[PDB]
This record gives sequence, structure tokens and C-alpha cells, in this order.
Amino acid sequence: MLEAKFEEASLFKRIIKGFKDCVQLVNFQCKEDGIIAQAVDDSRVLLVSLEIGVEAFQEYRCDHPVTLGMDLTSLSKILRCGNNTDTLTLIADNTPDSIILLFEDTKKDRIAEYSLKLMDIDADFLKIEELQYDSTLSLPSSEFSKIVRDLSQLSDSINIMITKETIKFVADGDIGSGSVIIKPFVDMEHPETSIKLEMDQPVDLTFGAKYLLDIIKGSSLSDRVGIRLSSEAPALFQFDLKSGFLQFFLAPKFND
Amino acid sequence: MLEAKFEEASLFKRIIKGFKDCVQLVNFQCKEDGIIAQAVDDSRVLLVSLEIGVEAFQEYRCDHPVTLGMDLTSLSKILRCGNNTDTLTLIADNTPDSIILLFEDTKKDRIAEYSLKLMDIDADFLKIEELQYDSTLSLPSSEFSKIVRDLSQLSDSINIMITKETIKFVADGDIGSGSVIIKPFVDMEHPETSIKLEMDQPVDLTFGAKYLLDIIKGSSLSDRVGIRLSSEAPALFQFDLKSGFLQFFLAPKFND
Amino acid sequence: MLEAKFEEASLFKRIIKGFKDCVQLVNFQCKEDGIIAQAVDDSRVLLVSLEIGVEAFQEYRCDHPVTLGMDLTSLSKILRCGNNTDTLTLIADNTPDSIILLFEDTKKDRIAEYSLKLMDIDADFLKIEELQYDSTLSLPSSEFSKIVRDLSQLSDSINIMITKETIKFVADGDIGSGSVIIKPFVDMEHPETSIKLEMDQPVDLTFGAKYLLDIIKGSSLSDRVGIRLSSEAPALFQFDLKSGFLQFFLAPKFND
Repeated sequence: MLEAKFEEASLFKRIIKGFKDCVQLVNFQCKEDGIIAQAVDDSRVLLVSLEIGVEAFQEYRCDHPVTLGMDLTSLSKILRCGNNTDTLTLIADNTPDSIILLFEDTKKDRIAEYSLKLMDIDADFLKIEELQYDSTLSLPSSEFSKIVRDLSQLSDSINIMITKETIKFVADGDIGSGSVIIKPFVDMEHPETSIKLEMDQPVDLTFGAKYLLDIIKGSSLSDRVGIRLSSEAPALFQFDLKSGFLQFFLAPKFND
Repeated sequence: MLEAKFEEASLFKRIIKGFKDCVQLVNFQCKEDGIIAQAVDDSRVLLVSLEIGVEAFQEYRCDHPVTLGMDLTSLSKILRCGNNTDTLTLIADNTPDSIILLFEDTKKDRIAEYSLKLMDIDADFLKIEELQYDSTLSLPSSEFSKIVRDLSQLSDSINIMITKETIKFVADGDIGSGSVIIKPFVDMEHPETSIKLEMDQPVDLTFGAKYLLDIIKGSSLSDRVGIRLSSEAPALFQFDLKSGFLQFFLAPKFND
Repeated sequence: MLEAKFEEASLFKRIIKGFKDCVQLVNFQCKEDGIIAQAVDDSRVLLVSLEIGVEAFQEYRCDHPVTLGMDLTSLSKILRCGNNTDTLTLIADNTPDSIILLFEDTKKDRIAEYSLKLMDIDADFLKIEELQYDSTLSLPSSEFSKIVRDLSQLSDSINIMITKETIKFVADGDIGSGSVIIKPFVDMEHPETSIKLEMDQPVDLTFGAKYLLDIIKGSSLSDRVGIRLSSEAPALFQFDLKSGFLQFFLAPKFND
């Protein structure tokens, strides 16, 4: 059996929002220590990887590992079905016919129990994170979201440039162009709005704006975003859950 | 002559919202004791029936009965034309060339008088309400609306099931499935949120979700909804106005 | 060189909203005393004319006159790129390769500098305002916007009628019809909501509702709108900036 109770369905709803642009069929491996999931998109330039730990739940029990594969169109539909504050419970049995999602409320009324038929997906799991990235940075999710959104209207390609104490976002398209230059600093009032940067090697990479627009949906889950860039491997954008994470690996646009 | 003044145009606007999915041509019989109207839809599975009494108005005068038939596309358009708090007045003369809608405001400015050309509709009025329905229930309009809306995303058919002290809404479609089980109780704090049920015979009927989605638009007009279900006749969903009602008769889906 | 700093980008964003329905290519003449611009639409029935004076800015410097022509689709896109309270600065050099738009914020972070490639437009400037219009009136932008919007749903033509102390807006189409009659008065509490009218000659003109809908977008820029109507020339609708204006000249519909 398996029973995992989120204190608030909002968290799972936002996490699943994080997958709008992958293969709508996604495997969720549920183990003794929590849930992991990963999904690639069609073009195979973007990988989404989620880990939710035991303590991110309100309650959690997984007697034996169980892989449940779900259609994210349909799970996303079923996840519109309650107030963000409802306690959401995933329930399954040893070999799962189907996953159960049970919503509960502040009031003692209205049991809302949904089911989702599980699919059979072949699990080709990707371990593509690097040890040392060329540069690491972190900044408020809100700020990163605004930068991406704004620059997205000028061209279909956003270019990240890292030099000593200088982070430069640039969109250069037919109509016009735009640049946003931020620099590291500590804001002692709220260490939230702080901007951190470690640069082992300067970097200059270009990304499809469609995919950055997808990636910034994770702002709903964390105050800060972490960006690891290197010229060799795909770039990593990470939003941290209370004991967990949602990660977006994105391959830079090719030059030719 | 005929002159009927709603204290607030909001009420008539919401009532007319209740007709979005009928023959856009609708007869309004205005009599000494108020207004009645009824409209069937194309497929002829849903009937909408409205009664507004003298006391639901701010003022009312109908010297002689007058039938005024209107295009609800066009009346709906003309009903976007003022603040919800404007005093709205319907005006007509003995044999009506046209209906007049006169908006007035808190401020003494801005007379806004619209007209609508009347059509000739043949009045085939339906008296299809039963004496004894198999089961009767009542519950908050908000709750019924949420249940219908949620379950509507899983299949195109919602199934109502009534057993002793148990009301069960169920949608079972291709992607997944959903169930919502409520039970009767008295909430003394707010007798609003109370859920009432009388069951003379258990019932099990299925309804097109398109039509339940249409029917729940009446939540704007009442705190509670009444549902009379029987296996013989069409089901009745009723929202009560201050001395009036808006009723939706809906024929269950056929089994075959 | 040229450097013009709006205290708040909101103002320029709303001004440019005022041009949604012109030739998307628009000349901006920048002179010692401020900025002027004008744009005709395709059908050539509507002219939009803007003047912004030195004092409407937070800072202003124009060493030599410079004509910069811009695509308003693209400038409108680039103008979504900041908070309404950002200080927006237009920057150019003697013969302009490109215009620069520099956003600055309350916080010392995030330099956001965009560029727009300039086009070559031939400047056929129109001086079509009359000395004496047949009638002049002024009324709250909100009220004019509501009247236009409401009446726009009944027909594609709105008809203005001016008689002694009587202003009458009328839409008369297939579905129904609507009339709105306002009269001059002084409201001493707020001289804003006052309605002023000088009538040298009664007037009766008809206007495409598409174009009135376009014109009312200027409500964002002023509390009041001024309307000069005459039977000879195109009608003038004027919204006043703090030392400036946005004007819409609109030719009446032809009778035939």
C-alpha cells in the first residue's frame, strides 16, 4: 500500500503545473523515502525532475516501492478539483490498478475521492547533473520570472552571459533588443532579495525562450531560483521545496 | 400599459443569464400578478421556467396581460448597459410594438433608455412538474456548483445516486473518475449550509454535463438549490427568488 | 543627443495605447520644447495627434531636433517591460541609428535597457483642427467611455446630436436601440463630474463605433474629455495631459 497526504493540495497542483511542457505521460516512483519523477519533452531539449521528501508531506507511508505512471493532462484536470487548502491524499495498493486522490477540507463535509487509471511507461531515467558547473548563481524567482517574461517578447532566444560579478540577460531579435544586467550583492534586511554568484569560468549560452517561459512556472514553489550553467552539459534551474526540489535541465541552443 | 421597476438591474441580468442555452427567442407573459417565462433548448432536453412576483420588484403595474417575445442574445447585450445597482424599468403599451428598458442611477444624470423590437413566438407552454418526486434534496448553490464544475472535467455525464441518507455524485469517463458523497445534516450556526434530503424511493439517474453546467448558473440568484429527482419525469432544479423562482427541468440521459 | 525621462513609464505606455488603431509606423518629432507625433489609420478616417511638453517629463534635453519613426506593435511590446512606476528614459544621438528606452526603479538593481531600430517614414503632417466648431462640450472620460461602450453593442454606428442644453447619444441597429441624454450642469462638490456645453449651432453627426471604441482608450490619461463637433470638418476628441494632449480627429460617417 501507499498513502501520501499533502497538508495542502496547492503544492502538488503547482508541482504538476511545472510539467505542462513534457510528455504528458510521466512516471512517479514512490519509495520509502518519498516521491521522484522525471519527464522529457518531445524535442528532448528539456528535462523536468522532481523530488519530494517525507517531511514535505503532512503524512507519508510507502510499504513497498511502486511506480505509477500518469497522464498529466488528465492529472492536471483532476487537480483543479478542490480548494488549495484541502488535504490531498494519494492512495495506491501493492500492484496499482489506479491511483486515488482524496481531498479533505477544514469542514467535515463533502468527501471528494477521484481515481486515475495508470499507464505503463518504460522508465529511462536520466542522471545528467554535473559536479562542477562553469558558474552558479541564485536570485529571486520573481525577478528571474520578470526578466524572462519581458525579454521573451523581443526574440525567441534569450542569451545568458556571466563575467566577473556580472550577470547579463540579453534578447536580440528582429523588432528591437533588450538587456538586463544584475550584479551580486547582499541585502541584509531581507536576504531573500540577495543575488549570489560564483564564477569559476565565464559563460555565454543561448536558450529557447519557449523553454525559459516554461521553466519560470516554478516561481510558485520557491522564493529563489538557482541557475547552474556550463558550456559542456545542459543548464540547471532549481527551485527548492521544504525538503525537496523541482529541477529543469535545459540544453542550450546550437550555434552552427 | 405595463411598467415594472426592478430596484437593481442585477437581478434581471442574472435571471437572463439563466437562459444562455435555450432558444434565443423567449416569450415573457406579463400579468396582473407578475411575469412568467419559459424556454426549451434545441435538443428539447432542458426547459427553463421563470416566475417573478409583484413583491420581487420595487414597483409593478400591468393593466392588461401582455406577451412580449424577445431575442435573448440581444436582450443579454442590452443588459450589459448599466451598473448592477441601477433601477431598471420595463415599459410597454397595450399592444406592444417594442419593449423599453429604462436605467436610472443613484445620481441624477444620464437617462439611459433602450428599446428592443418584439418578435412573434407561438406559446406552447409546458406544465411538466410532478406532484411527488422520488427524492427531494436541497443544498448550498455554491456547493452544488463546485461539485458540478469539478466532476464536469472527467466525463460528459454526471450521475446522481440517492440512497438512505446518502447523496452521491459520480463522473466516470475515459481519463479517470470522481465521486462526491454528501449526507444530510443540520448546521445550527448557519442553517444556510444545511443539507436536506427526503427519500421516498432510491434514485439513480444520469445527466449531460453540458446541461448541469448550464443549470448551475442559477447560483447567482439563491443561497440554496432544490433538486427533485424521479425516474419517470424530468428532474427539477430550483432557485428561489424573493417571492419567485427560476427552475430548470432536465431529462435524464437515455440508457439503451 | 536626446534624453527624455518620464517619472513613470505608465504615462508613455497609456499614450502609446492611444495608437492601437493607426499605421503601426509612427513618426515622433522631438524638438527643444518636447515631443509631437501623429498617425492616420488605413481607411484615413481617424488621425491621432500627441503633444507632450517639457514639464510633463521628469527631465528633458533635446539639443537638436530629431525625428524618430517607430513600429508601434514593437514599441508597444517593449513597453510591457517594466513596472508602471519605473522611470523611463528615451535616449538618442544626433542622427539616430536606434532609440533607447532605459527603465529604472525605486530599488537600485536591475538595469533594463531596451533598443528599437528606427524606420524611415515620410512626414506628411496634417493640420486639420478648426477655429470655431459648431458645438463644444466636455464631460468625464469615464462617462463618455461608458456611453460609447454600452451603445456600441447595439449598432456599428453611434450618432451624436446637440441641441440647446441637450446632448444626445443614440445607437440604432437591427437588434434594438439605445439613447443616452445628458445635459449641462455644475457640480460644485467635484467640478470634475461637471458637464459643459457651448452650442453655436445644433449638430447631428454619425460615427463608426469601431473608432469611438478606439478613441475612448484615452480615458486612462485624463479625468475629462473635450468634444468639438462641426458639420464641415472632422470631430475632435481631446484628453489633456499635465501640459500636453492626446487628440483624436474622426471624420463622420457619410450619408449617401
